[PDB]
Amino acid sequence: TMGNSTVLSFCAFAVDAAKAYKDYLASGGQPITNCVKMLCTHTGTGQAITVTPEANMDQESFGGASCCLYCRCHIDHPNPKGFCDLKGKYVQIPTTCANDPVGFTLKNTVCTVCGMWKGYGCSC
Ligand SMILES: [Cl-]
Ligand SMILES: [Cl-]
Ligand SMILES: [Cl-]
Ligand SMILES: [Zn+2]
Ligand SMILES: [Zn+2]
Repeated sequence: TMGNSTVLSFCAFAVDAAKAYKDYLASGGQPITNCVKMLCTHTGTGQAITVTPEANMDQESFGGASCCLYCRCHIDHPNPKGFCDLKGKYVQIPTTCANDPVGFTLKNTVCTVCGMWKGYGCSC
């Protein structure tokens, strides 16, 4: 199976890093590991991205930058500001997806209404 530095290098130098990691995952590749898991009560709000850990009973909380493909690849973030929504914050990941937090944040979107991940916690 492939190791973290090899996966990250391959994606970092690709012209589309996100597509590289998604295509790697779809081929059965081993997810990036060593994301920073938090110890927390699991009685939090369940919001997706928060100032302190907010996992509910169905989620795990992680340090945000460790779960961000662009931070882990040390590359610019996609947007004219290059701003990262995860760095410095805590991200809640459904526990069924906690084996691949980088893939989860890459693939998913936060509901602008309820603040939870669309398709998972969001009940809108
Ligand atoms: Cl490696
Ligand atoms: Cl450990
Ligand atoms: Cl969720
Ligand atoms: Zn980032
Ligand atoms: Zn919602």
